[PDB]
Amino acid sequence: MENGYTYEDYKNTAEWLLSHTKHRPQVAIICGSGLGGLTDKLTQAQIFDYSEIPNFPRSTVPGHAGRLVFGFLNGRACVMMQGRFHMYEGYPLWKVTFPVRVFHLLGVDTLVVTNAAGGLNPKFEVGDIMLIRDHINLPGFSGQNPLRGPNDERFGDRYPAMSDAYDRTMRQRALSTWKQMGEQRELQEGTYVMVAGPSFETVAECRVLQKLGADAVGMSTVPEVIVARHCGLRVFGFSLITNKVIMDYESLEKANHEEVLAAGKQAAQKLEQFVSILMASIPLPD
Amino acid sequence: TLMENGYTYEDYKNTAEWLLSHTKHRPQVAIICGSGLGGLTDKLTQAQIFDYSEIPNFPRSTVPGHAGRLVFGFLNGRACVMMQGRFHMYEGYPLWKVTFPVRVFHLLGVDTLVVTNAAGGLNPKFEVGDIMLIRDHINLPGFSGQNPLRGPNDERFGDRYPAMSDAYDRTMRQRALSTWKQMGEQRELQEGTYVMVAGPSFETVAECRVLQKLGADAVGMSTVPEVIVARHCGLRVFGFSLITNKVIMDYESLEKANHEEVLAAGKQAAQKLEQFVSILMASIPLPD
Amino acid sequence: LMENGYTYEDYKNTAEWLLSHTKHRPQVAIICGSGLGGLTDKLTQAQIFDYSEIPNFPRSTVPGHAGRLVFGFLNGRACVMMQGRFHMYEGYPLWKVTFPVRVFHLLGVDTLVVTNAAGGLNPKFEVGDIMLIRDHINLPGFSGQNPLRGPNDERFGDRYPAMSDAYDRTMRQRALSTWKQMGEQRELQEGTYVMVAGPSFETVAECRVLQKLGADAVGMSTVPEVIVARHCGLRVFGFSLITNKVIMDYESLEKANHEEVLAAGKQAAQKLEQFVSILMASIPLPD
Ligand SMILES: Nc1nc2c(CN3C[C@H](CO)[C@@H](O)C3)c[nH]c2c(=O)[nH]1
Ligand SMILES: Nc1nc2c(CN3C[C@H](CO)[C@@H](O)C3)c[nH]c2c(=O)[nH]1
Ligand SMILES: Nc1nc2c(CN3C[C@H](CO)[C@@H](O)C3)c[nH]c2c(=O)[nH]1
Repeated sequence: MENGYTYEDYKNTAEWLLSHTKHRPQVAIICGSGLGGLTDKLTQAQIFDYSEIPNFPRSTVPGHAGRLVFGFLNGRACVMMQGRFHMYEGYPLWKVTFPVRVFHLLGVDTLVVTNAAGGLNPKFEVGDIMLIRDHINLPGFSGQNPLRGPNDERFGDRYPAMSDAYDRTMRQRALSTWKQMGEQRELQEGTYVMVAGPSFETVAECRVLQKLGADAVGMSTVPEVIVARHCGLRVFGFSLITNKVIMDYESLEKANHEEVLAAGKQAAQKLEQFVSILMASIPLPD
Repeated sequence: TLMENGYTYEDYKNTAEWLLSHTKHRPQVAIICGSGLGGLTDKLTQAQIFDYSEIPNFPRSTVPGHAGRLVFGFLNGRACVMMQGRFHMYEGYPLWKVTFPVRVFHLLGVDTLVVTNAAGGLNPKFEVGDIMLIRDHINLPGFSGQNPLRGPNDERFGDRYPAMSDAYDRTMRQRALSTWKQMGEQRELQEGTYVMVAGPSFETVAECRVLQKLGADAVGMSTVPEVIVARHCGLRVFGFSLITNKVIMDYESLEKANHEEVLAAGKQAAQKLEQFVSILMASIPLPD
Repeated sequence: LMENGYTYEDYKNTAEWLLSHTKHRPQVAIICGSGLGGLTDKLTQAQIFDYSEIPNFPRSTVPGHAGRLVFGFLNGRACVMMQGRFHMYEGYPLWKVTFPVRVFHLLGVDTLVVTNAAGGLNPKFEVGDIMLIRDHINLPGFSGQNPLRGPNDERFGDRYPAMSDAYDRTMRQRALSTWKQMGEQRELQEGTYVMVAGPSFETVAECRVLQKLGADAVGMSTVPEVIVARHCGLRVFGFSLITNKVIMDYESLEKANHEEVLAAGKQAAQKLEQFVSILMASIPLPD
């Protein structure tokens, strides 16, 4: 049917946050599974648990803390979600994407979406960072789009375009800068496909997603990106390739959450250095 | 707990009987007008207008580019009823509301449903302003559960497991093609597969390429549910798309799909749509 | 919050009710597909429960599906058989569709055998073929329709279960090698089952999509049960009866239809019973 939040609910939450912190973020960063350590490098950090914040969705997941952290990252005013919400948990997409519109109302102009993802492109290795050039929204094709229902004109248009969702200039700048990281592995770029989960893919399903032209797969991110673009936010995205999706019947290996968290923790230092360089490539407001 | 149709058989019947007792018109053909195609009701003679708000059990709309009215009349001498303004899944309607009027038309005594829409071109040979005959569809929402027949089957309308391989009437499409060839028009009448996606946001480049790889020639957010319900209750079905824009299929382009361009393409093709709908009426069999 | 309406206690109450109303203690659960209800005929010492008798069990009406649970022995192996499954197209949410699978787990079943009728997408399949399910494509699952959606119950399984090993490798190898004993002209087929919601049959363009995706057979069931089975640690074996060849060209005047599907089931019933008999012998014992 429809979004349960009114415009006033988003506004009340934003105003509450603005009156309880001196921080005025330009960039919002959503931290994915095992990527919560990205909040460690924030200076002058102020923490809000989701339970404190009016209208915020309330449950957990292990690997995802449940807190909003305001601070400076490489001198840039940021707000960071440590713990995102997923459709597989039972949330409708208008709950999943609620914070994105809150960030818009806080005065954020840029959303950085991060996630763990399974590698579908065979040239990707575990520990690679893949810039999200584009996505395939499989749930969206069937009806599961966060904009379903009446459009709120105060956020955006009825029929927003998504062909330019992942900012071209930021990706070019992130690629050219990656020279400064001094890494053996080059920065990957490709298409993220969203599937609902929560179960991992079969071999046949992996091959479907490969045939469709997806380079990495996950269960998040796309709804947030749609809502961000709907309200005019610049969007940058990247995936940590935490595992190679099983694509043959001979293998005895199986995708599993423990391996996903481990890959996150092993890459944590490299992710923090990359997000630092990323802040320098973000245009200022106005 | 059980996901089912909220309308009873009696609700459809009450709406049909209400319409039949408030107009002298007895339509054979129902025509659903797509986005920017509402001007197709202008050529109706002896027109009688009902706003959807007047009609019992009818859904109440909310889209700009879609008026919200049922128009009875004669189109090229043929008794028609026309929907100016359809309902979409992206608006929040369940598919049993979206397709409600199709069963009403069946109960009015309509034997043919003409479905029209605006669509994005996926086939690179299509140009803006082309008319594509719908030979077939790909029902992506249907694969996942979003089918208008979900829930208990009403035997009074049709079977539990209706076939869709013959949904778009073969004879009407052949007649439309042969009649077009006789006109000696330079630009050909196109024919292809329509893929339904829910929307309401437009496709990414990667998504466009998915739909191309799947063998779709045009994409939109409607039509397929109506066609399924029509075929379920035995209606003959004819479909066509106005190609209102070419879907963005590369990352170099600065162009973006947008509603304003879609409406504009509709208005620009008005003359060509009227000539096409004229030939179309001639290709529809009379009742027994 | 979109969640399972059953608590752990509901599953447990249903299992305990069944355990206290039959002396049978099944090791293997078998779900009978459309026109495959005759698989319950070879059960010895049979005890029948109608679904209406059983607490918390879903209730309602499809033709070709009886609506009963049958406990008994099949080739000397303790079985429980569903004659009549539930489908998403009927209006049931997937947590109702898959409810019996968790009940079987709590009865002490360690193996689920899933059977179905399916449309042939692979052109080498003929009507009457048995296709071993090596793998599946869960199209509804991609979009959100997964029976595990909502809070995970740790007492059944993990939050993020793997499905790449869903169809037991050893049982498929044993079923293939044994099929020699059946003495059939047609070899045992093996392939990928794609689930679509239905209830309407595929268009030609849709058939070609499913072929391009690498599916060998198509149906409207089975996959949700398999996911819930694997979530709670059950060994899973699956097969499809190819009841019709899906229409893949516009020249054909033939149309898929339920009557032809039921007829194909009844014609293959004897062969299915002999195959399920050999299948029970290839299932490992408990502990
Ligand atoms: N679908 C999918 N998602 C993921 C993810 C991303 N998320 C990580 C977490 C499971 O560990 C879920 O929220 C999905 C990592 N690897 C994979 C994979 O192989 N497949
Ligand atoms: N999905 C999709 N639909 C359309 C349509 C059809 N409708 C037109 C209207 C948005 O302008 C929606 O109801 C969809 C035209 N062009 C396109 C396109 O490029 N994509
Ligand atoms: N989708 C699909 N399903 C089936 C089935 C399996 N079920 C059989 C029954 C309709 O006859 C539905 O429950 C689906 C047999 N043939 C086909 C087919 O061609 N297509």
